[PDB]
Amino acid sequence: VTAYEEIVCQVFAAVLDRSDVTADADFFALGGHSLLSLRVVARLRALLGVDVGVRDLFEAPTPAALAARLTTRPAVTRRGPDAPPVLSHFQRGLWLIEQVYQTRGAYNVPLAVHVSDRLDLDVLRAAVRDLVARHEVLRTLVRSSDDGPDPVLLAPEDAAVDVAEVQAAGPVADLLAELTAQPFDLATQIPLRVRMITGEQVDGCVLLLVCHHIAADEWSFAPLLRDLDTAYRARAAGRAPDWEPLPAQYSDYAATLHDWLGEATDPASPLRRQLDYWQHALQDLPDELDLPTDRPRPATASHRGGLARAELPPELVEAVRRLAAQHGVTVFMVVQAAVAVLLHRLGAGDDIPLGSPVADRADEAVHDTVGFFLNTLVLRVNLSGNPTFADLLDRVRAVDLEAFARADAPFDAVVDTVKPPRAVSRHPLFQTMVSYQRRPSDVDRLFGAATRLVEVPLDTAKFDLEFAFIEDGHGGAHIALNYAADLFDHDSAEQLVARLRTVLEHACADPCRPV
Ligand SMILES: *P(=O)(O)OCC(C)(C)[C@@H](O)C(=O)NCCC(=O)NCCS
Repeated sequence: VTAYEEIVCQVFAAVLDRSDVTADADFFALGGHSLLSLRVVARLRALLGVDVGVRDLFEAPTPAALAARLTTRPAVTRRGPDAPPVLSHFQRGLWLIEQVYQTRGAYNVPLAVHVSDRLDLDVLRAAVRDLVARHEVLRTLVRSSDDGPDPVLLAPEDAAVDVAEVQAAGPVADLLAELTAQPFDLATQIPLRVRMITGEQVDGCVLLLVCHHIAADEWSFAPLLRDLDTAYRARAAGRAPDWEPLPAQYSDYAATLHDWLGEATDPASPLRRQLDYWQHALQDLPDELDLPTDRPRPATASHRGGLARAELPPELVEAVRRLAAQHGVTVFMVVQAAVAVLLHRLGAGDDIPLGSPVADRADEAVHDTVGFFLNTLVLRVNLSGNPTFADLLDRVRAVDLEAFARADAPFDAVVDTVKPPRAVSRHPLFQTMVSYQRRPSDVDRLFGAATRLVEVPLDTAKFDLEFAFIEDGHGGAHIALNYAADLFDHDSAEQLVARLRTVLEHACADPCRPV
């Protein structure tokens, strides 16, 4: 759970009166001392509701280390040569949504970088090979058996990488979306595909990485670009990249997680314990919410979608951060509360279940590596009683901290335990997702050129609605709404995401007004 790390950063920043607090900055090196350590502990106890002590801060003086400590489950260890691949339960759920609900390429994740230079295709191909050699998860196939899916780790010399140039014919943003949507056959193809887009209207090139989600979450963007940059620069100079072996492969992480999780039939295992919480917490859940769609739910889901964006003025982004600090919540919690208000005002009622991904990256061996570490949680917020926005923030905090203490039970096991009525055109337990994302910083000079990330207007959709508050890595932010085209017209989606901005604006202006 990254939320613990954000709060520790937030408390460090307020106590130290510093705005340059990063997850690996040492409290005392930043100007902390015993007197201020009392304030850090008191604030953390007040915001997290757990027993925090000076001993924790002394022994774990960085936000990443302290967040891992307050949570902690065994550390991830390398299993060594010829340890067999292990498919994680999170990977299992992704393979399974796609097999069962036939999501086409909706779970492909794009990473697009405009480059001022056209890159060398043969050098790029060599660098992708190095990248795949480094990260086993990028060359692990998934094959169907009659027990479930089996991983198949390809040796680096047997991994056939797919790197190609594509001439742009029309608007590049549409082409990026179409390339992103092409489905993978994970039984025969590695889950990474690379395209360099060139054309008359393109100055330089657009480098597009398409991963299947089974191999990467959005926190993988930073190591992916970092390692690809290193391999490209080395191969352009005629040599193999000079890197240090990974502290762990994804299979090392998966093996540790599964051994800690235990079995569902063991009443003392963390899995059964967290499953029992979720069975209680999701009792009498709505099958779906009463959303203002342009069309009723079809019998068959097409997974077509669009993407509507709402730009946020810098002033509003700071007001949202200020509101979060002032009420002792994360930016995600504010956005979550705002989405709940929006849906509530549109007639969805007082019981609002919102899905949200949660990253399992606290362990230092995987904190900054490539892979899919997201579990999905149902955050059930209640809006009965005419609460103010400040009231709702307290409610959302409590709901989220309870859920975060129980974030290892795989979502597919939660759905199985809760046993909702199933329908191929409705995602179970929730149909609106909310997340916070933050794009990599210092990715403006990759490959020896001038570079910048470009967002991709997805042609697909996973749910009815997916809201994302996305920070761009250099101060800016926008809200992205990935909506199901079966339910919403694009102009309705533009209105919805503008309304979410209005809720946020009203909330910062006066949090004491009633929802
Ligand atoms: P933190 O580790 O920054 O704490 C500093 C301290 C309070 C431990 C230290 O500055 C301090 O005052 N230690 C006590 C010194 C002492 O007991 N001498 C008194 C002679 S009776």
